Amino acid sequence: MKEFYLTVEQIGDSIFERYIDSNGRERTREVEYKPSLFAHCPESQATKYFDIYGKPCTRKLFANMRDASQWIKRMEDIGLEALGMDDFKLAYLSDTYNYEIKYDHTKIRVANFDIEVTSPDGFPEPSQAKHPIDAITHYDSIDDRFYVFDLLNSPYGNVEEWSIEIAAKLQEQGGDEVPSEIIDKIIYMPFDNEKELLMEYLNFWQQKTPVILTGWNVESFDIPYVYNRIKNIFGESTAKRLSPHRKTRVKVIENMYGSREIITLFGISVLDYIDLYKKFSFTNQPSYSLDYISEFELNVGKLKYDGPISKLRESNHQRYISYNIIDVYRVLQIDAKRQFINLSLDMGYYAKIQIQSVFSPIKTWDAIIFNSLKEQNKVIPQGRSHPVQPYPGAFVKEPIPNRYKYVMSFDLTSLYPSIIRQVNISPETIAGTFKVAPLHDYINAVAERPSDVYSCSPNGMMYYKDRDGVVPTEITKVFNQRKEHKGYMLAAQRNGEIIKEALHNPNLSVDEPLDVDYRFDFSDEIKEKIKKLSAKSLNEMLFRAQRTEVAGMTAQINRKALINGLAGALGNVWFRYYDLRNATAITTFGQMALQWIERKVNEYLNEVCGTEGEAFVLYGDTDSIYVSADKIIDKVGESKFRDTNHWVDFLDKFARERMEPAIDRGFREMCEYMNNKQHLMFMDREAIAGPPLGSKGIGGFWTGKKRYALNVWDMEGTRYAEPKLKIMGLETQKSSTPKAVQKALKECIRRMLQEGEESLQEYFKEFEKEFRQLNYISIASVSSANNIAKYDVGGFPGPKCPFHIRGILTYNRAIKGNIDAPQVVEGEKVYVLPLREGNPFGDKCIAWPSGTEITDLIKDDVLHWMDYTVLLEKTFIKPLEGFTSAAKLDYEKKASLFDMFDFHHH
Ligand SMILES: Nc1nc2c(ncn2[C@@H]2O[C@H](CO)[C@@H](O)[C@H]2O)c(=O)[nH]1
Repeated sequence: MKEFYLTVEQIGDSIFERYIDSNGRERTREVEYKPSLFAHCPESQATKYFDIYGKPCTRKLFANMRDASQWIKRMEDIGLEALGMDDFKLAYLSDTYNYEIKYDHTKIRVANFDIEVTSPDGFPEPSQAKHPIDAITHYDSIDDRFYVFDLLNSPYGNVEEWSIEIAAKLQEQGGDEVPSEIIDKIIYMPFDNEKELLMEYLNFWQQKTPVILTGWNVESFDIPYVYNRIKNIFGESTAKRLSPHRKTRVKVIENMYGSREIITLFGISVLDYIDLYKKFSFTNQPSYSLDYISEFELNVGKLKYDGPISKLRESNHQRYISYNIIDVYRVLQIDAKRQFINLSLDMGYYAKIQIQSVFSPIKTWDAIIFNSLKEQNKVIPQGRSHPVQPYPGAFVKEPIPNRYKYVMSFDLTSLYPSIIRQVNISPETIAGTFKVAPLHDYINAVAERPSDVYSCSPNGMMYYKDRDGVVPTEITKVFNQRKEHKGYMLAAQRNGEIIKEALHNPNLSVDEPLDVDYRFDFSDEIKEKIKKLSAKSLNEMLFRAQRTEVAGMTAQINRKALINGLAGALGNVWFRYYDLRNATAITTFGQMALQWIERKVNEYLNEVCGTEGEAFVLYGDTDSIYVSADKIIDKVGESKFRDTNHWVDFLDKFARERMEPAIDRGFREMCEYMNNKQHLMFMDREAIAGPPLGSKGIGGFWTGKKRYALNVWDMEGTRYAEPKLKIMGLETQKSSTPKAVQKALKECIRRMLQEGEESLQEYFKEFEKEFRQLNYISIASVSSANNIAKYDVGGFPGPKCPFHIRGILTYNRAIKGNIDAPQVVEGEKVYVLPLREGNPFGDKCIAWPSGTEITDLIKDDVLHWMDYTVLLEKTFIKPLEGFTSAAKLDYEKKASLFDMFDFHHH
């Protein structure tokens, strides 16, 4: 019992919904929905309905949605406000599910799939779909099975069936190491020709139509490709059968380069995992290849193979198919730990939106706010359009490029959401303006107090302190829910430990697992019952506690993305509640908060250390400040510390008992200055960084805004056993930096921070020596092949032609005629190497497709003519020089008067 929806669409005058009924069965209904909208109505009938400003309204109820749209359009032409939920899907969901949705995830068909398409050049265009689909793995969550569709005959090669028994063997028995926990879950179907396979897959899709559809890049490649492929071979009518409502929209997306095609399948919610990860991971990443993220998430990765992916089928079909399966599995494993599908499902059902709408803060919040106001008989405002006007962003301090021995950092809790609550910023809490001074005047508390009666932002805006506001209200709701679910997750952690206690030597009874709520700390009587409990039952309880812990995590990450979504939405001109004044209010208040507390921290540390106008805050970014503790350490005396932990202890205690109290005083004052609704500027200690005691390491350094390294010992009270390097914007991770130089540069930084100049100097000479010995692939830089056609004049480079594009040209010249070498494609990644003067390739560099060897035809000639000197200079030394000059060290020992002497020592 308790129905929930699966997907909803509007097609003309009916709502097409897929849903789970009271019985638990998946059904489909078509509803000729009758929307309601609102007009302002001079209160001649004692009305229940008011807009967010308190103006009375009247309800108009329409025969069909099409009429409703006409009306809006009519109303707007006249100049009148068309109030209410103009997205009827949302209105429908709100009416039909006018309760808190409880959903059973096991009844939701979640498909995870990937395809393979062999093409002579290896990068086949989804819009054109010239090439046969020769492998599909489709995982179904309800069946818990991997359906594998294998093409045996292609124009590009014919192959034997894949072997499940070979797939299961270890690498050294010539196997693929497809895990046992899925080996038995594979249903393998080979096909003699593509038409067979596609027809079977399409029939398969009708029987098991995905509600939620996902995978890696399914939106930009896999879905468009199968759709076009089917359309091409069978016709559009057939391809449309991929939508349960037989409706389809093809959308063309022109990015910063060419274009791309996206297919909307009506009645299906596509949540591409790559986007799901980008949104919910809250971790910046140098690459978003499934291979890299698996590696990051699961400490392993995608299957490995000899040669280009475009040659894998012909050379190793066995691996080809296993690799495809594994790819689908990797996503499942990431989801196993990250839980982004369930998060999307929570959020979707929490807001009452199409599930794919979780990608859109403005859509989600539009819905959340609509439902909230609906329970109060309040009416939402018509959305009017606004110009895209650039307004202030975050404050980033320009740092003095230098080494910084001891650094301590602090950041504000959840800054923009905190500002919204503190100032009381909402479209309807606006109370007026004040004559505004330069921002620096407020930072310095020199400008006059804006208002004695209203809550103010340094941009000139005033807000009511007494009145509520939709934005601040809705946000504080989610804030509390976050605190609440966080609490559950923690209690489920502590309870899990209690159960892990009893598991070390439990009773040999025949009993059952206790029926308890894991979201709450166990009572003493429960703790006692647990001791005298069997291993069978305790293991069931530990599983239960951890399912609850996971639920807590997910629910509170949900609230986190929700909270930050709103903050971002208010800056988005497409948001029903957007207002430039309110967006500037938020960000300008931000900048003041950061520079004000910078001033206070400088004032405090000068007083406390007895120094004149000293710069303690060396850097800040958006919500965090970076404090040089060098003077604090001197004032004590460095030699007074017993070990590294001793000074880290000291800086912690100093942060806790001295700086934070001061910071809080500082922000309380700021709050009074702006006369805000409540004090919510909470800053506390983040990191403590420095060199190990009695080393010659430099601790950290900045080279510029967003470019710095720190040797971190402690993060928010947790002490690391090994110190952790925090590196930012230093090209240690850019795909462009060659793999070996990436490791090398990080080692240079590690030694700088931890060990000092001499260590760095010894490692530099060492790496320089080992350089000419490294695999050529590990030392090539990586670029993107963009606009090759543009700079291709006959066969030679053109005007102002990029270094890497020139390389691609010389490669294609050198492999021309011969049709047996891996070709370079537009919008693909390429390795690049410099060539020495007067080489047979007639240019100073060459480039080939990444993840491939150079073809044998020319490999050794290339390698022989490589310009290591230019290579090491451009990729390694230049970057390093940037670091060393900023830190004021030398990576090569400066000449000495002693150099010429043969000593026994150092
Ligand atoms: N309270 C409220 N109801 C709305 C609004 N927009 C559309 N409606 C619809 O009008 C009806 C109110 O009883 C419901 O069917 C709602 O789905 C709105 O802005 N506020």
